[PDB]
Amino acid sequence: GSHMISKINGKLFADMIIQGAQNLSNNADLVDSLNVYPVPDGDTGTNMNLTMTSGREEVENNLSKNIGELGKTFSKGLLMGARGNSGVILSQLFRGFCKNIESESEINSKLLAESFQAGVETAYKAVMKPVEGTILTVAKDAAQAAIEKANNTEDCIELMEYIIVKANESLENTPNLLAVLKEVGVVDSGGKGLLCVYEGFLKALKGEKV
Ligand SMILES: Nc1ncnc2c1ncn2[C@@H]1O[C@H](COP(=O)(O)O)[C@@H](O)[C@H]1O
Ligand SMILES: [Mg+2]
Ligand SMILES: [Mg+2]
Ligand SMILES: [Mg+2]
Repeated sequence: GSHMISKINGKLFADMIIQGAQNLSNNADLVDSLNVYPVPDGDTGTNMNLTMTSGREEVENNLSKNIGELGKTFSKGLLMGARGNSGVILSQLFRGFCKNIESESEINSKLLAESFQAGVETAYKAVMKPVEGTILTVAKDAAQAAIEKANNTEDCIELMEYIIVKANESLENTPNLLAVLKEVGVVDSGGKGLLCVYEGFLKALKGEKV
């Protein structure tokens, strides 16, 4: 090819973390305005923004080209600053993601998809009473799409684009699973914040800045 991404090293992953955190920060007020579940306290964007900034600050201060070591730095940053339901779940999604790659220097598209799925498994186990129509649902559907696409797609850019398309479809379907979302007329705020991070991931894979 030419401008495709076959492997993601530690600096590329740091770029996805930085641009994902920056895109979430740029949309934090919108994600806040959507927060009606479980308590309508309008803080999901702030909670996820503060959680991801903790991971972002750790990464920016301890860069590595070894993705497994970078992932440890990122994971610890999120886990020691996780705020609210959404930040806790976000830190657990990426705890499982980063644990899956801890011994790797770089990962390919199939390991990337597997890592999204590993994060979903970690997060569902961490939440005592998981509820559908939420950030868990969006993460689960995005991981299912990643795994299906990666078996025939070596380009991590094309994979991330497909992940985003199907995560968007899952997010738009969250009101059909969670009554309060349909009754108020909004998608899930936690899932919207997660999509904001995933869109930053794609920007970084394309060598772009948010
Ligand atoms: N029991 C649960 N299962 C799955 N997701 C949840 C649960 N409780 C809260 N959430 C997510 O957390 C978001 C709100 O986070 P926060 O405003 O930080 O409490 C919701 O929109 C959901 O996506
Ligand atoms: Mg609050
Ligand atoms: Mg809230
Ligand atoms: Mg480019």
